Amino acid sequence: KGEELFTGVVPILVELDGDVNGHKFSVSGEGEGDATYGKLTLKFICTTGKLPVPWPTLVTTLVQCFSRYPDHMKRHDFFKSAMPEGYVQERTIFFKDDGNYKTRAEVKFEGDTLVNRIELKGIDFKEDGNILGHKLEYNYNDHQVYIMADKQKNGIKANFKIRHNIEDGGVQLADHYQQNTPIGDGPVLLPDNHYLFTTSTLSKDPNEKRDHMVLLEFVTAD
Repeated sequence: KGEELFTGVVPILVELDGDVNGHKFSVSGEGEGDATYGKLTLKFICTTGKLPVPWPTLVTTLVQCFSRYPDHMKRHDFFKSAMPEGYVQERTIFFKDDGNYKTRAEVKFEGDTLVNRIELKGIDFKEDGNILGHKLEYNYNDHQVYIMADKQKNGIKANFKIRHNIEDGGVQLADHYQQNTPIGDGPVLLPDNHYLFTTSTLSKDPNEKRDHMVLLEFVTAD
């Protein structure tokens, strides 16, 4: 299917153009994903200077087509079946007591690479908030995601919460709203509702002088 394109190790390119309170920036990313394991290995550079926001606020925004699916729900795999043409992923991310992110992204094959391209627009942030002020720990608290089919739009929708640890205590709620629609016209499998479970570990490349983020991840559905 499109699922056939994920049977081996696939390389991933991630490119991000972003603007948060008029602070423009660019993130690029590359690595591999192996869906038989729901494994991702990826490194991100801010290619414009310093990242104007904490890295763990871009993890969600920076590939659910790599989740491992059981054989009994191979077919409820919308993400893989929209390949190679891909899908649009849109989100509104609400940071409690602060501004909000708006993102549009196209995940699609380009040659043999899985490409995730992102427009990120962020407005209304406080300049000494936990975000612009860089007051967030470099670690992640993942959260499951409930995938709901959207028959009208032919894709999926989901709303989940992510909790970011605040330096010195506390938690910064990030309210996620997400809809995906396919880009092609090729009949696409619409899933039954189901969960994506993710585990993310952030680290650093001791040799990398630019502002970066090393990301290892597993995601699996059930």
